[PDB]
Amino acid sequence: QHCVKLNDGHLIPALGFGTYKPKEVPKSKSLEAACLALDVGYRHVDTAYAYQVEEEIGQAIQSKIKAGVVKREDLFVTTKLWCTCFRPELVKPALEKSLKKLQLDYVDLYIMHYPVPMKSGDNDFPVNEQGKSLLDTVDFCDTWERLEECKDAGLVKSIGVSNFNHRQLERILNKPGLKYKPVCNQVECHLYLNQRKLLDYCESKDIVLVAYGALGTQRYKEWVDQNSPVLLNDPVLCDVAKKNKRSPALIALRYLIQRGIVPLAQSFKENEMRENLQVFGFQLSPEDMKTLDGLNKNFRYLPAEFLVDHPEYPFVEEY
Ligand SMILES: NC(=O)c1ccc[n+]([C@@H]2O[C@H](COP(=O)([O-])OP(=O)(O)OC[C@H]3O[C@@H](n4cnc5c(N)ncnc54)[C@H](O)[C@@H]3O)[C@@H](O)[C@H]2O)c1
Repeated sequence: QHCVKLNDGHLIPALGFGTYKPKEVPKSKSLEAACLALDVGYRHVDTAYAYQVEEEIGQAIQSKIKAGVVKREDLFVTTKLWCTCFRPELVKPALEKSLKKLQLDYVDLYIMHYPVPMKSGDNDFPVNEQGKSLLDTVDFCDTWERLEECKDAGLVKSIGVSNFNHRQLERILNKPGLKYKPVCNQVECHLYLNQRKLLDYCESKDIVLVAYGALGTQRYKEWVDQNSPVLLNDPVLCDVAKKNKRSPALIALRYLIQRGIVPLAQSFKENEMRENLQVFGFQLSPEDMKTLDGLNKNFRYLPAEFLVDHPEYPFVEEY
């Protein structure tokens, strides 16, 4: 398996399958796609409490284990603690809920989805009558301490974070009494937001950057501005793709791979799922990597504007 070593010694497959379910996409479609992904050969599956599909991911995994397609030990399952569950007393029960949905005894990786907490409750996106998000005040170091307890309980193999900036990572890392460092920071990262400064920081601290939106996202309009540029139609990308005899998607993934990043790739289409697994079969030259570095625009498809009115909103800082 093409894997990257985490700072706790665990191995993460270097390409993961994404499972965000758009608002209009039925759960049955998420289930089918996850089943197919396992047949196609994906081993790393990335999901989240807030995606509403852990049950479907759990069904896909157990049905494919029962059929002999895969064994649990062959899979790397990530899920994410949602903002409404950051209060320390809610963390382990939220993980236990997710494990039940997933039909798993443990997950391979459990991460804080953002550094910003939200009002606790069943609603994942609590708002007032004006539609303003109801946020909360909870030190992410206090949430982190409970993730450490989850790991010590054997409910999760590795723990990490998502959508943290370098100051926020520093706060965890420099906290007196810290037990375990985050193994990863999962962030938006792609040719238009190449994260070079955050990447260099993470490398210096032995933290792996896991890239979502690696292909420019599925462009689900609940979260992604419809006027955003279409990464896979970029002219420089398409020229590099033609020169290398690979698809634009494969170039965009390989770019990240060669920088030590673990990209996620989502598709519902079988041949796209199949093609993305080809990313370990070719290499990009230093000249083409230089060309691809030139595409950075500091452009975020997923700015999480619903979290903006909070001092831990992560994306104001330079990196
Ligand atoms: N941690 C976070 O805050 C966070 C937030 C959002 C999503 N995610 C995760 O990131 C995953 C990836 O993000 P995403 O789902 O938005 O999409 P993505 O960037 O992987 O984009 C998927 C799009 O790429 C296209 N595509 C895929 N393979 C292709 C191929 N070989 N050729 C041509 N086109 C191809 C498809 O059209 C698809 O709609 C999610 O599914 C989810 O698991 C994480």
